[PDB]
Amino acid sequence: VSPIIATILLIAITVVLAATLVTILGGFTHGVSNTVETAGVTSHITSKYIFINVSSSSSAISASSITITITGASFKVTSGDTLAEVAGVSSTSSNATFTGGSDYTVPISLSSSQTVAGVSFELIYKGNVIYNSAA
Amino acid sequence: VSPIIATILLIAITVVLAATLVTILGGFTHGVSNTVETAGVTSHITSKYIFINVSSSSSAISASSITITITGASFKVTSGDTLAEVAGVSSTSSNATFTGGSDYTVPISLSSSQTVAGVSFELIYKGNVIYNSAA
Amino acid sequence: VSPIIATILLIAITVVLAATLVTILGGFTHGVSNTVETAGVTSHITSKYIFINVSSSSSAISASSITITITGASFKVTSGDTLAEVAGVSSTSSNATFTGGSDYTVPISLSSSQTVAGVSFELIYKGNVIYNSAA
Amino acid sequence: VSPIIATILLIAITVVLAATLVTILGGFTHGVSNTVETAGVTSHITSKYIFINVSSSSSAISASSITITITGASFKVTSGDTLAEVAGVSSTSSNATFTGGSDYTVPISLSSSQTVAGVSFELIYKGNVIYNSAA
Ligand SMILES: *[C@@H]1O[C@H](CO)[C@H](O)[C@H](O[C@@H]2O[C@H](CO)[C@@H](O[C@@H]3O[C@H](CS(=O)(=O)O)[C@H](O)[C@H](O[C@H]4O[C@H](CO[C@H]5O[C@H](CO)[C@@H](O)[C@H](O)[C@@H]5O)[C@@H](O)[C@H](O[C@H]5O[C@H](CO)[C@@H](O)[C@H](O)[C@@H]5O)[C@@H]4O)[C@H]3O[C@@H]3O[C@H]([C@H](O)CO)[C@H](O)[C@H](O)[C@H]3O)[C@H](O)[C@H]2O)[C@H]1O
Ligand SMILES: *[C@@H]1O[C@H](CO)[C@H](O)[C@H](O[C@@H]2O[C@H](CO)[C@@H](O[C@@H]3O[C@H](CS(=O)(=O)O)[C@H](O)[C@H](O[C@H]4O[C@H](CO[C@H]5O[C@H](CO)[C@@H](O)[C@H](O)[C@@H]5O)[C@@H](O)[C@H](O[C@H]5O[C@H](CO)[C@@H](O)[C@H](O)[C@@H]5O)[C@@H]4O)[C@H]3O[C@@H]3O[C@H]([C@H](O)CO)[C@H](O)[C@H](O)[C@H]3O)[C@H](O)[C@H]2O)[C@H]1O
Ligand SMILES: *[C@@H]1O[C@H](CO)[C@H](O)[C@H](O[C@@H]2O[C@H](CO)[C@@H](O[C@@H]3O[C@H](CS(=O)(=O)O)[C@H](O)[C@H](O[C@H]4O[C@H](CO[C@H]5O[C@H](CO)[C@@H](O)[C@H](O)[C@@H]5O)[C@@H](O)[C@H](O[C@H]5O[C@H](CO)[C@@H](O)[C@H](O)[C@@H]5O)[C@@H]4O)[C@H]3O[C@@H]3O[C@H]([C@H](O)CO)[C@H](O)[C@H](O)[C@H]3O)[C@H](O)[C@H]2O)[C@H]1O
Ligand SMILES: *[C@@H]1O[C@H](CO)[C@H](O)[C@H](O[C@@H]2O[C@H](CO)[C@@H](O[C@@H]3O[C@H](CS(=O)(=O)O)[C@H](O)[C@H](O[C@H]4O[C@H](CO[C@H]5O[C@H](CO)[C@@H](O)[C@H](O)[C@@H]5O)[C@@H](O)[C@H](O[C@H]5O[C@H](CO)[C@@H](O)[C@H](O)[C@@H]5O)[C@@H]4O)[C@H]3O[C@@H]3O[C@H]([C@H](O)CO)[C@H](O)[C@H](O)[C@H]3O)[C@H](O)[C@H]2O)[C@H]1O
Repeated sequence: VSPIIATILLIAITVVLAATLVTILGGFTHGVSNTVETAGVTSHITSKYIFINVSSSSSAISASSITITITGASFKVTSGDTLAEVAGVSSTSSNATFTGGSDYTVPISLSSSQTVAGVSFELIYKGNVIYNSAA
Repeated sequence: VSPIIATILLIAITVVLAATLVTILGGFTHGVSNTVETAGVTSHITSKYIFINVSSSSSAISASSITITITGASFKVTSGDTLAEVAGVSSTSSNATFTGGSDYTVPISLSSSQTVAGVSFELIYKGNVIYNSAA
Repeated sequence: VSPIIATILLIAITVVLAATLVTILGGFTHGVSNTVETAGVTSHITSKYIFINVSSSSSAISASSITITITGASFKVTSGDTLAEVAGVSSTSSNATFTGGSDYTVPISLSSSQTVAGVSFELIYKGNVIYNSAA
Repeated sequence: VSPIIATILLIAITVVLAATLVTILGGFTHGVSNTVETAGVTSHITSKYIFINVSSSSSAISASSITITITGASFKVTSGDTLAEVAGVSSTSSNATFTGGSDYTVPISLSSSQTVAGVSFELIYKGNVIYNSAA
């Protein structure tokens, strides 16, 4: 009798270990994707505007998917921080897509202590910095 | 009579062995998880401040989850040693999340014998070193 | 008596499981081989002929092992689709081996609607495309 | 009586099988180690001498741990075949360690039929070839 019953108990234990292992593996098999992007970007800064002109990019991406951050100044548009939003890009505009041939104008404001030589900005896509004016 | 009674005793013993084995296995089936993280980090050190600028990361993580340690100097903030805490990160601040585009300034103090060339620091997340200024 | 007999039955069952497992593994341990090839190839297309000139290759291979496919035109030789066959390569010919210094001429025919600008072709070896005129 | 006695016999058999298995495993769990080495080496050969100049190495190793073999010629030193030995390296010599900046001169002899164009040699460390003059 007993060697067969002991075998049935060990099969029952084996299934629970396998089910446990499957939940451990689930912590590895997610959140990996191709996030690399690369663009030819040029820029000019003034007391009122930042100009951004794109010459080429690795892929064509929406101007709403790009986040812009700034230091030494402030945006004149206050709703948020996507490139499409601060640049005033309408959905019909040519500049709705970030690719070679797209140009943007961002309006900015300086305090009494701030100066043009102190201003810099960065463009971020999928958590990677794709441009930095102070490089 | 006796061969059946001996069989009943062996079943009773078998259950206690199986119950014992289950408690042995419990020492293996815990504390395994995916703790790997990887970031593009750059840094500059001065007699008053450490600057830390992040360009990309493997995942988006809270600045309170990262621990910072220092040698050759001391922090001007004394409450603890999380990155959010020593850098003075408010909960509304852009720099509340550690990702590309996040920048931090940490204020520090040197003794009469300490010098800038002697200072170094490390960032630790889930018990792994993710950055070391002296690498 | 019975604990020994139960043990003999469990050995008999164990052998059949092991024999079963061996037949499962046989579905993995076949059909893996090094099929990569790479060649410097140049080509010119006309209303009557395709010219193919080889400058180098990763290995020396038989012209009968290479398959050619065409669109926008048709071959003047109708027996099949190996490179040796459609190019009229005799077994004594220098061009029997695909390597640097081997040249081939393939004769072709166009319909009333087909034109030279529409023609393209590919070379295939061991199920991989090694050249494509429209790349 | 008998089901308990049969159980005691099966425990005695189980221990001998486990002890047998332990001796099988001992044939796998030995003789695995990191034996890889890699060096920038340059060499020049003449009718009387081989010159060997080292520019870099993966690790710093003793010149007595390296074995040299030769064809088309013979060594003027006859005691053995370690690099330190045939090159006449004293224990105080700079060239006692194989690293960037170490240079060696090995004296050789040719027969009436042998010629400089026929000579070649190899350096061997832990059973791997680390340099071969005829590569
Ligand atoms: C992506 O693609 C899109 C689409 O192609 C854009 O090209 C985007 O780049 C943006 O382009 C816009 C348009 O040029 C830029 O916005 C302008 O900034 C200029 C200053 S500039 O020096 O001339 O170059 C102007 O301020 C312009 O606005 C005009 O409108 C102002 C407000 O007028 C509005 O309201 C009145 C009622 O009060 C209405 O009657 C009127 O119809 C209009 O709706 C005027 O004040 C302004 O006059 C003066 O402006 C400046 C001083 O600020 C001065 O320098 C000028 O010489 C001029 O004398 C001018 O007439 C801005 O355009 C937007 O206009 C809207 C308005 O709602 C109409 O849509 C807003 O009200 C803002 O005024 C402004 O956003 C933008 O900066 C670029 O990013 C590409 O990136
Ligand atoms: C993450 O994101 C967050 C949010 O964006 C941060 O950006 C963080 O980086 C931190 O930024 C802060 C803010 O800049 C840094 O803190 C400052 O260090 C500077 C020195 S610096 O050379 O100017 O760059 C200043 O010390 C600044 O403080 C100011 O406040 C001091 C104290 O004033 C306070 O108390 C008085 C009453 O005594 C109040 O009236 C006043 O309103 C204020 O509450 C001033 O002494 C100081 O003057 C002088 O300071 C230095 C000398 O130390 C000198 O170099 C300057 O030129 C100036 O003459 C200045 O006015 C610091 O900011 C914090 O201020 C708080 C205060 O409670 C207000 O919140 C503290 O009291 C500390 O003073 C200080 O923490 C910080 O180092 C960065 O980590 C990103 O990582
Ligand atoms: C790999 O290596 C091999 C070996 O080196 C090859 O080099 C291969 O490349 C191939 O080369 C051959 C040989 O050049 C190419 O085939 C020829 O195409 C030309 C046209 S071209 O403009 O001159 O360049 C010719 O058509 C040539 O054929 C000749 O033969 C024709 C038929 O004659 C045969 O039959 C008669 C009986 O009717 C016999 O008397 C005769 O001896 C022969 O057996 C002739 O019609 C032809 O005359 C005219 O041809 C063309 C018009 O089509 C015209 O442009 C010419 O100016 C000329 O006036 C010419 O005399 C082709 O060669 C092959 O010949 C065989 C024949 O059986 C002998 O072997 C076939 O009958 C075909 O005619 C033809 O396949 C080939 O295209 C290349 O792939 C390398 O890749
Ligand atoms: C690692 O690091 C070590 C330490 O730095 C070495 O540098 C090693 O490289 C070796 O260097 C040695 C030293 O240079 C090389 O050995 C020499 O080969 C030269 C030939 S060469 O063309 O000049 O370059 C010499 O043969 C030299 O020997 C001299 O000694 C000979 C023997 O003299 C000995 O015995 C007499 C008694 O008979 C004593 O009086 C004397 O003091 C000495 O002990 C001489 O014959 C020789 O004269 C002529 O030699 C050659 C012809 O063979 C000729 O070309 C010359 O122009 C010269 O006229 C010369 O004076 C070799 O050095 C070693 O000397 C020992 C001796 O015991 C002293 O230690 C041996 O007897 C051998 O003679 C010889 O091994 C070696 O080849 C390099 O590997 C780095 O790899």
